[PDB]
Amino acid sequence: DATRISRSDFPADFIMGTGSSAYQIEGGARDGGRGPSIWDTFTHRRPDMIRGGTNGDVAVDSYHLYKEDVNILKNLGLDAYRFSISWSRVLPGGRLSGGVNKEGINYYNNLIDGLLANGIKPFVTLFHWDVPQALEDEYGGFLSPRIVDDFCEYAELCFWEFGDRVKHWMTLNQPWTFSVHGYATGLYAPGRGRSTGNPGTEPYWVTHHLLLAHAAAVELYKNKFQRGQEGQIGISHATQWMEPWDENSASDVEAAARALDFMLGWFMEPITSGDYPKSMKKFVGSRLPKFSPEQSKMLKGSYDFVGLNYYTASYVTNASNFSYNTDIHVTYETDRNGVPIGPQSGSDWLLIYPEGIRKILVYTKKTYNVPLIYVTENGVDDVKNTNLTLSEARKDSMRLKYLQDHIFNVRQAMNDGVNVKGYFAWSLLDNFEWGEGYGVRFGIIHIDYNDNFARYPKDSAVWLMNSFHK
Amino acid sequence: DATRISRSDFPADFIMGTGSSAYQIEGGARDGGRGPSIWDTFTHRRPDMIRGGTNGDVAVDSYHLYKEDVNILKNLGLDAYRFSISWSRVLPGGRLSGGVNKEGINYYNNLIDGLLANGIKPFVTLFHWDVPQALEDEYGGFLSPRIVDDFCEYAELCFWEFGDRVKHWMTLNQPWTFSVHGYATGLYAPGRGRSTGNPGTEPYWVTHHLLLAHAAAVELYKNKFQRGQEGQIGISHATQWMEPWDENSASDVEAAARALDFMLGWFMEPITSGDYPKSMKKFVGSRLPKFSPEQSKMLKGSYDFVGLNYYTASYVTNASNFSYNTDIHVTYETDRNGVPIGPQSGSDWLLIYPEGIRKILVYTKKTYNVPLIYVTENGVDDVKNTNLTLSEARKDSMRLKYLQDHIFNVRQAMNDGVNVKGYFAWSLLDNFEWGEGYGVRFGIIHIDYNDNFARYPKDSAVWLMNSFHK
Amino acid sequence: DATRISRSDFPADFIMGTGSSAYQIEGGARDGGRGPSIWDTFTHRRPDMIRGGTNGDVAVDSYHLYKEDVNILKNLGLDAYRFSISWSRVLPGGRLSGGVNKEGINYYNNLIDGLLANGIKPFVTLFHWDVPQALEDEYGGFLSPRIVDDFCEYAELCFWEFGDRVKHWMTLNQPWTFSVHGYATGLYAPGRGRSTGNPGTEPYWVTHHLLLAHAAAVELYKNKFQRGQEGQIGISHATQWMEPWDENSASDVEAAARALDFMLGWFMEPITSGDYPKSMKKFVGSRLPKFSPEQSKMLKGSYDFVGLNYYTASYVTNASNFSYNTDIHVTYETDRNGVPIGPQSGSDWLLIYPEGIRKILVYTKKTYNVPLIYVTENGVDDVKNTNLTLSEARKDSMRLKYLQDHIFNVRQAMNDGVNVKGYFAWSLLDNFEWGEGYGVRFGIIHIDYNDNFARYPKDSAVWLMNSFHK
Ligand SMILES: C=C[C@H]1[C@H](O[C@@H]2O[C@H](CO)[C@@H](O)[C@H](O)[C@H]2O)OC=C(C(=O)OC)[C@H]1CC=O
Ligand SMILES: C=C[C@H]1[C@H](O[C@@H]2O[C@H](CO)[C@@H](O)[C@H](O)[C@H]2O)OC=C(C(=O)OC)[C@H]1CC=O
Ligand SMILES: C=C[C@H]1[C@H](O[C@@H]2O[C@H](CO)[C@@H](O)[C@H](O)[C@H]2O)OC=C(C(=O)OC)[C@H]1CC=O
Ligand SMILES: [Cl-]
Ligand SMILES: [Cl-]
Ligand SMILES: [Cl-]
Repeated sequence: DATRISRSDFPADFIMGTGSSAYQIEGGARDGGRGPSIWDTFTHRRPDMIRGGTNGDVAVDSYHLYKEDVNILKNLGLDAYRFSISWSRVLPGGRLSGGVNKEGINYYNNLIDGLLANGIKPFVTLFHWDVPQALEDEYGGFLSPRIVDDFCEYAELCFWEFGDRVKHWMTLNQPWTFSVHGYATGLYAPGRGRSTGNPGTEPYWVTHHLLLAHAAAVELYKNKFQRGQEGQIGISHATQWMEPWDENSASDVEAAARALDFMLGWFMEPITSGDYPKSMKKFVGSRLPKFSPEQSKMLKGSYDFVGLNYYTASYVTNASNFSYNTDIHVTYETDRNGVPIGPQSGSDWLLIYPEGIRKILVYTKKTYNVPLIYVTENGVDDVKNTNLTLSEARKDSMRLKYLQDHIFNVRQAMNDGVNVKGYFAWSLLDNFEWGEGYGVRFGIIHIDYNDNFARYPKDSAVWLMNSFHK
Repeated sequence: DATRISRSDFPADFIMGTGSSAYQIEGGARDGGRGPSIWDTFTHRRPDMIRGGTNGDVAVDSYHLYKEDVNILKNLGLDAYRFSISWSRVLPGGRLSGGVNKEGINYYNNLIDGLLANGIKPFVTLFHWDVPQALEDEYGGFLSPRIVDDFCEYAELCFWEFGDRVKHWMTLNQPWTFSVHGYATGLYAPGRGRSTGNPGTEPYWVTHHLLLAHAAAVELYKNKFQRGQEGQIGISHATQWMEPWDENSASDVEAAARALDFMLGWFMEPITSGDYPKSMKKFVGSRLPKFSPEQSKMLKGSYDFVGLNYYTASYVTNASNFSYNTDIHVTYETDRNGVPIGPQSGSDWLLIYPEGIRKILVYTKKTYNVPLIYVTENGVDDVKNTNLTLSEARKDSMRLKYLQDHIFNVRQAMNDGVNVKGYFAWSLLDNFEWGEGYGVRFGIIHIDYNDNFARYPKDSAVWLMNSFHK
Repeated sequence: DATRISRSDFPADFIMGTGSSAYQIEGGARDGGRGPSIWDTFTHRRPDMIRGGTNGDVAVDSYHLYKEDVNILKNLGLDAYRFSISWSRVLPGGRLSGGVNKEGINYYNNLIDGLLANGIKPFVTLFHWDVPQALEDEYGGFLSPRIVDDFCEYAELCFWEFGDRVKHWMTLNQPWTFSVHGYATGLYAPGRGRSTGNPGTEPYWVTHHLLLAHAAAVELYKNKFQRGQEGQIGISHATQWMEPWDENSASDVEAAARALDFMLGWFMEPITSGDYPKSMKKFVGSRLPKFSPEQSKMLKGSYDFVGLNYYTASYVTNASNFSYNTDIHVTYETDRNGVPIGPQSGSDWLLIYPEGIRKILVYTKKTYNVPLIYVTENGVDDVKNTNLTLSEARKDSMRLKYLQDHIFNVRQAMNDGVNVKGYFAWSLLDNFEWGEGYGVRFGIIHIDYNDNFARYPKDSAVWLMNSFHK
């Protein structure tokens, strides 16, 4: 049973942790010499696109309050903390000739030594959507294949400055979301595809360039750093469990496999076999870029581990100019007869379905044969409500149950044979939630926006410490 | 023509300034030894009563940023600035035995010296609704008449500490509003009037205690300080022009004059002749307290100048257990025959009626025969809109026009023989707006809540500087 | 005689001074939150275009050493100092929504109070080529007419922050050089015209937009600031004396008038009469933009004074796809029979011809009828020589004679009837000289690049103090 799950149900080397990303927590957007990212410009030029018209200029101020975040982490007692570096903080002009920012480097070094002083292992992500405005403006950012070399320079700086203490790297986090909402729906930065954007072509190019940036950085680590620093490198993917609306309709079963193909296979097959998935070549056809054979050779097996981010699940059925959305030829169902696949969380797109994580995990292992997996993101948001006082606000039973059920399911997946090495809840703190602004709370630590972002643990944090301390 | 109005249309001694109140701008609610006010407890225990569930903990942080505000005021170039002292900042327990807070005193001395170093005269208000919670919890704040002595100790403290530099004092600002929304409607702190409250009685006791508090303090200043410090003391009243729905119906001319009595007369009659107005005694009867004759003797003439606050206007006509609102026996109407008395501003209760200020001014001199008047508040809010970028947000055309029109009308009232010595715009900064939270913007200085409350002047400020500098 | 010229040869109100521009002296390119200008990017991306491949990242560090520069200015004893603000220092994203940089504002306030503490009048230039990279990248900077509104926002900030102490403003300095070398020759930033650039069209558009930016800012000052702040506003133009190769050839005489038309008339006629000069309409024809009539009304008489920058002179004769260079249809001669118009300075393009300044001054007064003139730039560079020790290096007799002869000629122009109100030597310090890097020294104060930019006065500085002190 789930409510009894605890650290002793897992192997000794298993790792528990929490996470954040730079733009959602740091603030200090124009402090310590940081240059602007595309999220800075998007939130400031297109405030109508953000709930409340807000931005992450200050966010929850971890730039200044990191000593406090570290204390929280020490009190929480878990093994590891996942965070990302802001590219334009260390390189404000995105490329080397734009200047190297010592002060931004000093910030991450302080954060990292702080965590190590306290027995907390840092897991570091190079990239979480925050493309330096300078590169976006000079050559369209990830639209251009120039992005691959600049990203490499960026990565080499990080390995050089931090790699003596950081032993666990990830190139990208959730590239799917960046591609799709950046270039297909236009809801996220840079906000294209609603020249001006083409949901039919751009997403495929962006993704193509993401994968090459990732493979080049991995080759760079492996050939120039791994032997001296002895770390490991990988990548983190968005996933959603895709379930056949009708378990009988072989048509529905294939729609579900195709949906997986277009979300996770899009990224996973290239680093497994060096190529896009069959179904995408078929349905996308000539709008889908091709890898030179030496590229395929670089991509193939370009990782030491893979992380999966899981939130929700869905029923899939077949569908009946172009765009990524329509190329998939599926339709999404939440109800199987006015019977929802699971209950709503605070967000109407997030339906709670614990077994989804067990299935995605088993599927990933079987389909792609990954030797080593971490769950790098998993969590839920509180029902919105500005009426509660802190004693009420902090009682987050839904999240508490959500975490138990999902962690229990991760344990199942390991019995099923999947080599899962760790699990990170998302997120540490309530923070900036992109298009949703500050209205949506994902943190195990509450934040009081009315009082300098005072931090206070929620019952889930207390529970994680008690059940998983070490 | 209003758009041409400028300093040279006024006598040389005429004073121009802006204003704030402590709880709306300061923040530092628990910093530097401040104790809690009733507004602190209200917003924190009843967040459902505030748009957004927000409070004044940080507000716009003038507590830490007061140097910038002073620099803004120097650039603005007007003669004077009107602010209030937070009672529970200088005396955290409200009464002397609660402790005298040196840091609180030091803050105001720093503020006052900065203003004077820059040639800006301070006009200081002892009280603006922020009753120390300790006095509220010990004896019901302004319900009890103990409040009069405590208020007196508070006042003496301020005169002794600051009276060498501050030469213009006001005991209270907007007491009407405190009484009515505090104890009749129960929308503002302490939030009483559905013991749990009683809109039939408490409002009248509260007003009774407010006036005795004001009179005690004026006797104190006048007997013990005035000769040595040579300052002046006064008080500041809420006003709203009241127009007879039908200029003819001599019964409407009556509903109007009765609406005046119940708003402005309720406070001005006592300091004029020592008693409440007839209309009020008749309709309220025995629920309305009496003044001992020594009290009447103390109240009568208790001021060196009066300040009027004016925002809007209304049509009044006659009406059809007990409650202040029903005791008035009037109904308010916004239009004659589908025509609004004036256009809306960002706020639906605020209709723009420049002529009301001329009228209110003339009425006041005529009915109560005040020899010296200041307009202590007058301003309007922006239309809410989180979609605008700063260069759009700062074009505050409506405010600019509103200021010009009201200032023009004040100038007319002077031609009519009313002796006005100055006018203060409300308010200097966008800030906390009580039940409205941060959603409503009254500042001539824009405030960016996403980025540490960055301040930036609106066109109204630039126009004030250019048209009234000296 | 020239060598005897001194302050007593001039009227009492006459003003003497020195000058610099932001990018040439400040450094601190990425300090205190400054954003990049087009000169940052040009020098860093195209180092081959700068002698030595250097840039102004540190320059002569006046950002950090300004207290020392102020001491020098105090020792030098002249009335005034001319400097420019770095647009992207106060607005790092060029437009308001890119963030207002308090720290950059604080720097100029410190500089300005420093100068005022010492009896030195500040003359301030809004713009000296340093276009914020953000605006160049978003919409092509001065190619787009969007530049006019952003430039206005920028100007309003400056007037608001500094206008209480700065009483003498200039919108642009040397716009000619910016247009021509930015867009016709491509030698300076942004380096176009060698899409990709069109020397035939772009220079004319850039210039057109410069003039509108200037006229809008002047309208802004005059309508919204001048009455409260009581300052004055103007602009500074490049000039070169143009002399008929053959004093007889009426053909040569017209070539000279046409050359003046294309250098100085290009800017001067629009603010005099509201239109470009006749000769340019003729030779440029339909490639020359046109002013709407309300634009002409804005431009006409848009200045309180004009400053002229004079360095050298030339002989002009007639010439025999498109480009600004060829549109002029003149040829430049330095020799009148192997007899050079004047001797070389350290730069082969700079030929010393003192009477040139007297003629340009008289010509400007007669042709355009300007009531009030300042010479805002005038000076010469030392022969390059890295072999001299400081005692030798500082003996700058050529500059000393250059200054005497030119100042003498300014005095002549005033006898000739021109109302000249002041004269500023260029420059205060040796500094970054654009395409020439650090190899070229224009300062009256020597700089030691080998030793933290130690400052040391040259004989010319000593002479100016002695002869013009006050
Ligand atoms: C909405 C954003 C992403 C989400 O991106 C994550 O959202 C979190 C909450 O806003 C963020 O805190 C986090 O940065 C991001 O990984 O990742 C998962 C999604 C999903 O549908 O499940 C598969 C997407 C939501 C779908 O509409
Ligand atoms: C709503 C608050 C007060 C208002 O009180 C002022 O409100 C400002 C805006 O919220 C405040 O910033 C300020 O503290 C206060 O003086 O003063 C005038 C009112 C009126 O009806 O016209 C006479 C009241 C509004 C009536 O419903
Ligand atoms: C070379 C740059 C400009 C020069 O620009 C000035 O050059 C100085 C020396 O490099 C600079 O310090 C200064 O910024 C600038 O005003 O202004 C005058 C020129 C001229 O030919 O005389 C009319 C130009 C030189 C001609 O080739
Ligand atoms: Cl580079
Ligand atoms: Cl006491
Ligand atoms: Cl803007």
